[PDB]
Amino acid sequence: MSNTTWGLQRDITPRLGARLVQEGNQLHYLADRASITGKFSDAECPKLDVVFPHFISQIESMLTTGELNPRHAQCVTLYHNGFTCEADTLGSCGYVYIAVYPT
Repeated sequence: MSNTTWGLQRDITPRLGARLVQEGNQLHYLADRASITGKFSDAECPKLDVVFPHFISQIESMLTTGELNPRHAQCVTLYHNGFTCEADTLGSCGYVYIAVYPT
């Protein structure tokens, strides 16, 4: 599976899904768990690549403050340059599930 059960249940399309690995307060990207559902326009692609790293930092920052808790499932909605990102640990104590799509 390139997607995740949680990611397959998202509704908005197109979307970029990924399950990141949490080391301390650092989120690691794993391509084997990254996927695109639907399709982004040629214009959105480079744009999405620029906003992705910003969502990651936002999320790492939320794990430090506690807003995001590895032990408790709780979804958050983030924004950045016309894009939205839903992120949730699902209380996995090690993973952070995300979905990025146009607002």
